[PDB]
Amino acid sequence: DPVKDYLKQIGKVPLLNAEQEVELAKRIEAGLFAEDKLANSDKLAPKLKRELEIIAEDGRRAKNHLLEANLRLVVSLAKRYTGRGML
DNA sequence: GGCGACCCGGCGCCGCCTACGGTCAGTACTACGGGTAGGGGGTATCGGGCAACGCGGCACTGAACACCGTTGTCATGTGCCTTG
Repeated sequence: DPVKDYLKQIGKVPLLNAEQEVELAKRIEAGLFAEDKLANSDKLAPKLKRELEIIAEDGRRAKNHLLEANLRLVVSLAKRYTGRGML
């Protein structure tokens, strides 16, 4: 029962291709640099800090895009490795 | 619109003790890295075997006194003989 609901929760999400995934990774590194700059104790402009924060949030969104995409692969591997004592 | 069915869920039960019962289940890997409980030797502290040194009864060096016992001792008193 619950696994059916989790597979439903996976539902339909956009699968990832080479161009989409590499663009997402580019946004990820952009956001990582943005939060790096934010974490620096040096004073930064307020609007600049908000720009860095929003790109970091967009990178987080990209992260969840990758994870929600590859839930299907990880459950495939789980099927490969299940039935040996753990749930 | 509340009844009504019906439909389903949902549970809940189905009686009391007694002898023994036979077994087995599939698809990573290396690699490092720390860090240890175990292997060692050497040292400080506590835990055993022979004498220790008390006591006590009495016992003796008997010594030195004490307790009767004794024959020492004797200046001093009766009895006979000689003279007033």
